[PDB]
Amino acid sequence: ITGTSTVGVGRGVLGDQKNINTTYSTYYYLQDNTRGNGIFTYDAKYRTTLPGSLWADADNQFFASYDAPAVDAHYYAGVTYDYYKNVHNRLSYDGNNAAIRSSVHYSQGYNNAFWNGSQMVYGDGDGQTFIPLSGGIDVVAHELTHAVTDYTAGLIYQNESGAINEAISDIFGTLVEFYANKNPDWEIGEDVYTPGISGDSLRSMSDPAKYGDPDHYSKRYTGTQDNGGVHINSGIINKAAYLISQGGTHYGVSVVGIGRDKLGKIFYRALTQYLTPTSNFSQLRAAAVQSATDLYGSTSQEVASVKQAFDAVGVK
Ligand SMILES: CC(C)C[C@H](NC(=O)CNP(=O)(O)[C@H](Cc1ccccc1)NC(=O)OCc1ccccc1)C(=O)O
Ligand SMILES: [Ca+2]
Ligand SMILES: [Ca+2]
Ligand SMILES: [Ca+2]
Ligand SMILES: [Ca+2]
Ligand SMILES: [Zn+2]
Repeated sequence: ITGTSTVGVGRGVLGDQKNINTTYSTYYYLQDNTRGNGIFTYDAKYRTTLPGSLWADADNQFFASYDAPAVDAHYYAGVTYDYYKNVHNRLSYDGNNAAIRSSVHYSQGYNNAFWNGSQMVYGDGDGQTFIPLSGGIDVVAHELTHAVTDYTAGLIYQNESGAINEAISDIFGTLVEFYANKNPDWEIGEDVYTPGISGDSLRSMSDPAKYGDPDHYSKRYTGTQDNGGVHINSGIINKAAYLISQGGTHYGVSVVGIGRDKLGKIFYRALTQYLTPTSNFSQLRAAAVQSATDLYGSTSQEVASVKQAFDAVGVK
């Protein structure tokens, strides 16, 4: 909408107060004009028609329970935009400052979130399996990274290319969580999963097998569920990325860690310059090795650690 940029205040899903960029024109809207062509957050009003209505509020204060998922979808989209711009010199998900659109209160008791090719969508959860999923900065950045992938490699969402697609979203979701530096970890979704259970999460990058996901190519899922295991076999690539950053010895293979910033640079370059819609795991290894060669040199530690990490998870 056309209006003047303002700053509201509210509480997120976890009860934390934050300021949010809004727009005033009769109402205060969840429209952040400070980032690209805008960040826009919508109310889907428990239906599945999208996007719903641009979020409007009478007083620019967002402290109601119903407001909390919108506050966090809006704010964490902004943090994710800031990460890609400041760290990778990428302007929004298309590299040309495309408007970022999110809808919250999607359906009733919906235990998921997604990028639909046009916008981000967040369920509220059923209150037992999940609380509203925009409360997780790693989840929000996971979804926005699917959009980045859509405009770059275009990894098909099936089998190995889909598991790379998923792992890319978990990797950059986690790197955004570290960027914001509030309780960062290598787990996915811990802030919104199972409010009745402390210490768990949807997935672990540091130890995927904690939640039954494979951590070695020899243990990959080969059936048809989950689009051929895209959220299962992502564990193999997530573990490799974790090893590249943090190091460790895994199935007897030692990896020298090179840190999160270099992990992000290597995988961002792989995603944007080498991966294609049908890339498989072996091709991802080749893209990551080439990317680290470009950035650090063929004889570099960084290149050696990428090779070790893929060796450790059985990907040649
Ligand atoms: C218990 C759950 C929460 C755990 C897991 N989900 C996630 O970890 C986060 N959602 P997510 O993985 O982001 C989304 C999943 C989806 C797919 C289809 C329909 C609805 C939801 N995919 C997604 O948005 O794909 C984007 C894409 C679009 C086009 C091409 C390629 C990818 C699960 O769904 O099992
Ligand atoms: Ca209000
Ligand atoms: Ca965390
Ligand atoms: Ca996390
Ligand atoms: Ca929990
Ligand atoms: Zn995903």
